[PDB]
Amino acid sequence: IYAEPENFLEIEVHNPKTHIPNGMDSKGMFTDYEIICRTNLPSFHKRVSKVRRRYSDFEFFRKCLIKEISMLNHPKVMVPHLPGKILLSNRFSNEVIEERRQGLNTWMQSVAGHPLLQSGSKVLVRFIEAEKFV
Repeated sequence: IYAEPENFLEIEVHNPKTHIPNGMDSKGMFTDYEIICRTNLPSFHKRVSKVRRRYSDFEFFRKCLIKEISMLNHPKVMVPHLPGKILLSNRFSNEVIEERRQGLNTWMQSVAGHPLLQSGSKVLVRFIEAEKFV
C-alpha cells in the first residue's frame, strides 16, 4: 500500500455499445460509452470508477458544468464544445461511433484534466462516479 505523493487523474472513454431497450424492436435504440477513471484527488470518493454514458448525457453534463463554472466565480474559464450532433442513419455505423468515441475521449481528458474543475467541480465528480447521471 503506497500512496502517490503527487495528485493525478487518468481518464478514458472507450468500449462503445449499442442497445435495444425493450430487447425486441429498434424503439429507443441507442449507443453509450464507458468512462473509466483512476484518481487520488480529494474531490473523488474512490480510486477507480467505471460508468457508461450516452452522448446526450455528455450534452446534459456540459450544460451543468458550464452553469456550475459560472456560480463558482470563474467567468473566464471555458469548456470546449462536444464533438457534435449526428444524423440518425450513419449515427449507428462503425466509423461514426468510432470517431465520436475518440472525440468524447479527447473532450473528457481535457475537461477532467483542468486544475480548477478537479478541485472545485462537484458536477465533474458526479459525472465520473454515479451509476446513472441522467
